[PDB]
This record gives sequence, structure tokens and C-alpha cells, in this order.
Amino acid sequence: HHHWGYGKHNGPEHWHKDFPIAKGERQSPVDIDTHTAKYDPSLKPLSVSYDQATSLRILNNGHSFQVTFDDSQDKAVLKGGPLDGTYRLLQFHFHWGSLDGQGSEHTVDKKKYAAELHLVHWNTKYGDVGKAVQQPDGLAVLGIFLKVGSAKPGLQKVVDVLDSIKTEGKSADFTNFDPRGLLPESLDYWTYPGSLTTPPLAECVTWIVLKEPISVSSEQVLKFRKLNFNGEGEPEELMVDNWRPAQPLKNRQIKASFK
Ligand SMILES: [Zn+2]
Ligand SMILES: [Zn+2]
Repeated sequence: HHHWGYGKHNGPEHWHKDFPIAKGERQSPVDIDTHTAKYDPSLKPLSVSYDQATSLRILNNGHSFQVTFDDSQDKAVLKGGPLDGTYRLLQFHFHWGSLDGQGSEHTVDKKKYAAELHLVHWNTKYGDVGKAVQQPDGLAVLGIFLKVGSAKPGLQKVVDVLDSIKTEGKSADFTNFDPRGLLPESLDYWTYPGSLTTPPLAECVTWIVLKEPISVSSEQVLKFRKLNFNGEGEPEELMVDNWRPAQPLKNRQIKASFK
């Protein structure tokens, strides 16, 4: 359980009261201004190696739903792009809106997408996620925008279990899932140094935000929107608009992998 949320009283505007790093120098998300984000030809190609992925559980954590992976060995890993070394996939989760016109955390020329998928990875130079979160290169989060259109067949297994995890703390087995089914065809990206977008807002993340959104259906996104922030029998707070808005870029540069 957790004290914070996305309401007027417990939401992003107030997180700095408990997490003063909320007003820090490398906070996420950010707007990606395509007039000022510059192509960097020294960026390597991004390497997604998810064939050996081992999914474990799906959980309503009170702010989102998350799907966890066995990160005890190099199985599903992210390498290349801006990264040095190997980063193991730990979990994925989403942020979404009440309406299709909002829901993403990152924006592109101020445009908000209907949702955003985060695949969270940690740097194996550290022992575990707990050590990695204390370092500036501890995590790599691969961010993928969702737009509404045709169904994403690789999302359907997720959508099909959401009715079983409606309220905070509900969970299920979630085995044999292939996260490659959530990727777009193109791996062109923007990258910058930032932070977790949820508490504790640690400044430990290399963000890799893909340019090409995936398409999901209205049925699929509606299932997201029928989840609850609350626990069982508590006053219903539909789980929508669980996104932090864009934060000041301060001294940073966003780099593009493409011209
Ligand atoms: Zn807790
Ligand atoms: Zn996230």
C-alpha cells in the first residue's frame, strides 16, 4: 500500500511535499520539442532481446497495473542505444487517460497520447533493482505511446485478465507472456536523463521513448479505465488519469536517434 495517488489532494502537484526531489534537476516526464531535440549520430542501435522473457504475475498496485518478470538471470534484456552494459526487464505497466486525448506522460510537441507503456529495466552492474535506483544510470525505461485504432493482438492476454484485478491489491498469475507483442515496428527513439515518474521520483533513469505509437482498440483501453485505485468495498475511484504532467527540462538535452 501507498499514500499517494493522482487526485486533487494526493496527486502530482503535491508530491514534492514528501519527495522534495520532485522539484529536482532531472525530473520526468518531459515534453519532447522536436524543433530542439537534436539527432545524435553517436547513438548506437537499440537492442531488445526478449525471447527468453519469463512473466510472473499481474498486480493492481493502487496506481496502475504491473506485470512482473524473472530478472534473476539475463533473460529479457535491453542493450545498445544510449546504454552501457545490460539492463534486465523487471516489469511493465501503463499510464492512461479518462479520454483518448490525454493519458501519456511524455508529450511530443505538446501532443498527449491516449496512454503510455513503460518497460522498466535495471542495470546489472548493480545487485538488484534496489541498489540500481540509487545510481544515475541504474534504470532504463523504454516508453511506448498508445493511440486508439485497431486492436493490438499482443495486448489481449493482459486485457482479458483485468476484470480479475479490479481493486488495489488484487493479483493473478500471468505466465507465458511475450512482451515483444507490445512493441511497434520501428525502434526510432528519443533519449534523455531523467527520473521515475512515480514516487520516489529518484533521478536514476535513462529514458528511451519510441517515436512510433502502438495502436490499441477502444475495447482494450476501456478495460484499463474500469480498474479502481481503491481497495475492495472502498469508495470507487476509477483508475484513470494516472499520469504525471511534463516537468521542467532545466539544463538537459533530449537526443534523437534519427534525423
Ligand atoms: Zn505498501
Ligand atoms: Zn511509468
